[PDB]
Amino acid sequence: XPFXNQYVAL
Amino acid sequence: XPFXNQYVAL
Repeated sequence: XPFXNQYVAL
Repeated sequence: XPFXNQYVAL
């Protein structure tokens, strides 16, 4: 979702 | 990484 980065996103 | 979508990305 709106958390993480462009590599690991949730 | 280069898998998933813009919401759940690995």
